[PDB]
Amino acid sequence: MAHHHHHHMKKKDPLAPKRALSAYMFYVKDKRLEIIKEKPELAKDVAQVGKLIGEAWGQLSPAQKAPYEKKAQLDKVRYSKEIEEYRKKNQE
Repeated sequence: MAHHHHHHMKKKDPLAPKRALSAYMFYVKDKRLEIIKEKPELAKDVAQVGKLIGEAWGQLSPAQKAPYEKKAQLDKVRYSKEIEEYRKKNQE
C-alpha cells in the first residue's frame, strides 16, 4: 500500500475515540477555508491567514467571543482529558 496517490502520513485519527471539532478549530478552519475558496491566491500565505485570525480575535466582540471561548475551552478541556486517558490506556 505504497502508491504516489496515497502517501504515508497522519490523514486522520482512526485510533481515537468519538468526538467533534471544537469552536476554536471551527473558526480557524472556517476563516481559512473561506479565504481560500474566495481567495485561493493567498491560500499559500500562512502568515496572512494567521494575522487575520489573531487580529479578528483580538478585535472580536464579547458577543461571539463569549460562546466561542466558553465552547472552545469546555471542548478543549473535555477533549484533552478524554483523549488523554484513552491514549494512556489505549493499544492495550
